[PDB]
Amino acid sequence: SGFRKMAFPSGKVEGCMVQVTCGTTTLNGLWLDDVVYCPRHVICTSEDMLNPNYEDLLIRKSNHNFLVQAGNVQLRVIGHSMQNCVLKLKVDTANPKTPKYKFVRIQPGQTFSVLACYNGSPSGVYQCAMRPNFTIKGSFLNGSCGSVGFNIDYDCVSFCYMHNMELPTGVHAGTDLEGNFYGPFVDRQTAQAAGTDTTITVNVLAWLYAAVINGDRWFLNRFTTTLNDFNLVAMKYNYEPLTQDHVDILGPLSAQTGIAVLDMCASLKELLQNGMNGRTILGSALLEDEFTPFDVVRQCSGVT
Amino acid sequence: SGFRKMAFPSGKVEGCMVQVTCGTTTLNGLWLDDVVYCPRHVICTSEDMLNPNYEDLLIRKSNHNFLVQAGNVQLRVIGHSMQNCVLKLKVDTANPKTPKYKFVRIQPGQTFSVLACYNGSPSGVYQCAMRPNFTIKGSFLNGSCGSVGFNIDYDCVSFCYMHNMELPTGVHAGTDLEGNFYGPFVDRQTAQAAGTDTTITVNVLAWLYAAVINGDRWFLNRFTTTLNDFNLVAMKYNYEPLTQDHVDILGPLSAQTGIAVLDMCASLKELLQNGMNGRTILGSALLEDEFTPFDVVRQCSGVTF
Repeated sequence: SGFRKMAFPSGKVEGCMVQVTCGTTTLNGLWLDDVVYCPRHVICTSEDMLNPNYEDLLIRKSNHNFLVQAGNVQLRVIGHSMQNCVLKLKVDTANPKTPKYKFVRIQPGQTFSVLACYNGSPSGVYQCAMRPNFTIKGSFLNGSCGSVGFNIDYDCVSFCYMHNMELPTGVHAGTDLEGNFYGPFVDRQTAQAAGTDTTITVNVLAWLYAAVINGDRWFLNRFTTTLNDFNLVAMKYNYEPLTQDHVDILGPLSAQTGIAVLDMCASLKELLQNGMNGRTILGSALLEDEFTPFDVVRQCSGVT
Repeated sequence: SGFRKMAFPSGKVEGCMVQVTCGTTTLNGLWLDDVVYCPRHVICTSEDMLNPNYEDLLIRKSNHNFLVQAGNVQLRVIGHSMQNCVLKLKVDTANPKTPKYKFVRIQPGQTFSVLACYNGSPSGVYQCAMRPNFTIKGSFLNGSCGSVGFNIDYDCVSFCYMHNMELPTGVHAGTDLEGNFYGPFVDRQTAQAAGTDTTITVNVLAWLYAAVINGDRWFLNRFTTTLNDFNLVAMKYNYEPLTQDHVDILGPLSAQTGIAVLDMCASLKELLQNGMNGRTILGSALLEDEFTPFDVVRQCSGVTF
């Protein structure tokens, strides 16, 4: 028993991380088959970043201007193409450590593991949620750009995130592996509004189920509610509205614990209206929204 | 910027995890050079665990009673020895994925990464603190026994923990890789007192420094305090007493932020006396004690490997 914010084992991703250098600028790349993926702002100086014309900047560059190092091995770049906000560097060698992999665009509310890297070398691994406003609250210092987010389904790595920038607010924005930003962000150093963020309601309910399973039951009340009644309270506290799709996803946790989803909603409603009175749930003094229903099921059934 | 509870990259450890089976019982083993390490209670049935004589139980077993599988490959066991609460199974093949490694006994308050495994297959990775009472608050289901805790210093994996048992209270106890339990625990299914836990004061101060560095500064006061004055408040709130050794370890974070350790102590004192008034520090509504001063420095300076 017990419940922890758990990342996927990072081994399969560690073997794909490389260093990409273009003039002064060094960041991280993802080496899969004979292609290296990295943020296109590798081609920018600190001045360029204020208002870059990426097409014009990339034209000034040739294959030999891209230094790609896999640990101590230097890769030979035989091609370069821009796809949205990512650069695809064709190299002469297939990565022998290429795992079975997919590129996926994740939905807001979904979670993934980040392997934070500097100069193509792994620093650490942690589990993130994509916020409803398409930002992440990561740990990303200078040089962390090109660090990737992923899920693992047995043998298959689903790459969903490549770190691109820190907004002035200190929150993080990135792209899928086709180089399309999550949210309304562009790769230039301007002030950019992230939307109003909201709490991921289905994740909070999943974590309350995790709590009951591990024997934290104090918050279970004598009340029930309707989807409509609950959603009026959700709106007031900046929680995502709960849909029948969400109720359906919580079904297995409902079945295990014998607490109907709407009964757990009534518990959450009372927590929102009355706060927690300085009590804790699974060692947290606030409501946690970075566990999906699938995350709770994985951990509470020991999937490998 | 930003601050997260970060585990070490688990790649070097993943390649060392194997499945060990002895009759009915299956758990995880650590394959380094030509030796597999696992908890000795692999040789026990659920009945044996109530009051096991490990010497007598191990004598009933030979090399061929130990099934060791590395993914899909089966290893040949040519030797078995009991060292404290761990079994060392000598195998005919050196692990070609053996990293540079050390066995270290960690101190209470120190942190490490756990690779939670089932049937010799990695499930997930997370950062733990060894509690002052030598327990850990992990996530460990049936079959997680033999899962290991580690730190990485560039190329070298320091194995410090092997998961052994869940206490009736749902907290976790384990051994070093020489099989010596952390704390007063034994490998039998009895009621065992963990004894009073305390908050790791030096870790809370380190995390307050992490907070200042990342721009959370609301808790900073101009009140100050003495080691003696602070430790009277520490005792009242079940915090470890702060020593000069602890002040010295926080020195670099003090130097970076320009906040003297005793000033940060006065901020912590008011947080303890007055609570946080429903505010958050680095997205937490309570005081976090599972980051060491070295953890904060590593993350706030981007150390790799």
